[PDB]
Amino acid sequence: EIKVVYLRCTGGEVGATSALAPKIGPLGLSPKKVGDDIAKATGDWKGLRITVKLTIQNRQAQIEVVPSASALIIKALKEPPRDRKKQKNIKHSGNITFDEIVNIARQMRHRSLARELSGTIKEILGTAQSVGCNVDGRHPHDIIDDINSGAVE
RNA sequence: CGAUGCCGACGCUCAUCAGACCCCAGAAAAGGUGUUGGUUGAUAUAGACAGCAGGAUGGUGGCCAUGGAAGUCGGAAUCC
Repeated sequence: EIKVVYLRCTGGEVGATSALAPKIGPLGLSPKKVGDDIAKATGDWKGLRITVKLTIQNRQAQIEVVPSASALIIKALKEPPRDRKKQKNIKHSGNITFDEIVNIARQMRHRSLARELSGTIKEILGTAQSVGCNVDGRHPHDIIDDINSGAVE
């Protein structure tokens, strides 16, 4: 029996207080083993929370990582990760490559719930300032850059 | 209690605590869709104000965060 469930995991870091026993417990498979398998299957994220889908059968489950738009933005932003102490004001400072935004727009077009590419670049660059970074200037600069100088295929 | 017993003029006020003339014998801040005026800004045939009903969604379960907070506890943010 196919059962699709959503789990917002903390990434490669193993969380102490889990939220796996009420959802997976009555199905049968061990939630500690589920958390260990998700922490092994993430691997390269190591910092962020990802809404991973799990397709559970009668025998065992399968893990499918679904990256969000903000998840891809903070994945593209490469900072050194810190410890469990988590020092305050860890808000992101840097510069996002525009080709990375093009790649995220192509992946969101492959997921295919949007307008065509001109809309996807605008909405992902609008989520970029909600993440809190800028491509050599903020969103009103890229609004001016979109006018008569677009780079849409 | 002498004198409006003016064919007086115009408005305001209803008080289930009305009000009625310097000192002086009583009243405040805060309120009222009670009613009478004034100041300013709106929208209305590109169809307003009430009135009876339908949607109120995607990027996203946004990033710091907390045992947990997925728009509906805080603070930065607050765009397509």
